[PDB]
Amino acid sequence: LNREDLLRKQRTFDNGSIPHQIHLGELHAILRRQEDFYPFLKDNREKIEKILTFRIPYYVGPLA
DNA sequence: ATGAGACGCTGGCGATTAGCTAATCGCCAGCGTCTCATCTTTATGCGCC
Repeated sequence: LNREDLLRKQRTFDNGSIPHQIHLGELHAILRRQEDFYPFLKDNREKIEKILTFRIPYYVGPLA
């Protein structure tokens, strides 16, 4: 209780510190471990990586 | 050369039967962050028609 880790759930409030890099790492690992079977995700793994990596610049604004 | 005209317990109960806002108060209110830039504006400090 004093160490604040008593029965903590998984989807909690402290996840705001989690960067996107580790999710991208786990994504690349899953893709590389599954690209040896299916051809389409082996072909479009960099597309999915682009989906996760894509961030609209602040100077662009609305994509109207 | 005769055969119509003249019409009731209700009111005062109960007792069904049916139906409706209003006055008082309490509760309780989606919120969390960051980045990035962007401009202002203020406090003080310096100049004479």
